[PDB]
Amino acid sequence: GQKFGEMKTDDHSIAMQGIVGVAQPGVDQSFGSLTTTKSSRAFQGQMDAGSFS
Amino acid sequence: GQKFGEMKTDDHSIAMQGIVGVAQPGVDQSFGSLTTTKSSRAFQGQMDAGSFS
Amino acid sequence: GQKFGEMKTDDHSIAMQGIVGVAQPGVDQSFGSLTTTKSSRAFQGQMDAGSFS
Amino acid sequence: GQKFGEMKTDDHSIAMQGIVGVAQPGVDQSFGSLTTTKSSRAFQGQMDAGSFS
Amino acid sequence: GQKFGEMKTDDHSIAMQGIVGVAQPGVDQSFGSLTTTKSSRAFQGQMDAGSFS
Repeated sequence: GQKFGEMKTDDHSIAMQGIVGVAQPGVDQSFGSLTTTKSSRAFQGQMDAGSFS
Repeated sequence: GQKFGEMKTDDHSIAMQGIVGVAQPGVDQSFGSLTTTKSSRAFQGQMDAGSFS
Repeated sequence: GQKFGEMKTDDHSIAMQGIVGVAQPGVDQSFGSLTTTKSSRAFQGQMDAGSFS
Repeated sequence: GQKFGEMKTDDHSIAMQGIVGVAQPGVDQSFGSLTTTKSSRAFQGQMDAGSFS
Repeated sequence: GQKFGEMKTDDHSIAMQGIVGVAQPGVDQSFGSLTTTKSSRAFQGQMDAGSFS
């Protein structure tokens, strides 16, 4: 499963939490805090190659 | 299952919580808080490759 | 699984936490803190060659 | 697995932590602190030749 | 595995910690501290010939 604490996005910031996959991952994710300001981009988790492109 | 605490979206912000999949995931999700301001975009959960494209 | 503490991105900074792979890794990741300022770019985790290109 | 303490990037600095490989490494990584200022570039971990080029 | 203490890069300095190889090394690395100033370049670890060129 995946757990999210607090994510903050300010001014056109893009943040992604979790896993994007063709298959369903069997792993656990723990997230504390993220702060994004002034149009910043953040990735938390995992990305699959097939999903990526 | 999936649990949502509090998500805040201000000024044309787009936030998605959960899993978008061709199949139904058997995982649990826990979400605390999200704050999005000034048209920011956030993803919480998982995305399937087939669903993605 | 993967654990994230706190990541800070200021002013168009791009930070990626986790593993991007064609396959699902069976490893654990621990992250404390990251601070990125003035459009800086950071990578935390692992990258797969197939995913990379 | 890989463990990250604290990495600081100031003013367009690029820092990479972890291993970029065609294959998934079976090694553990420990990281304390990194400070990069004035557009400096740092590598922590390992790089695979296939991934490199 | 590889362990990193503290590496400092000031003013466009480039520092690399770890091993860049076509194959995955089975050795342990210990790093204390590195300070690079005024655009200095440092290498810590090992480099493979195939990876090098």
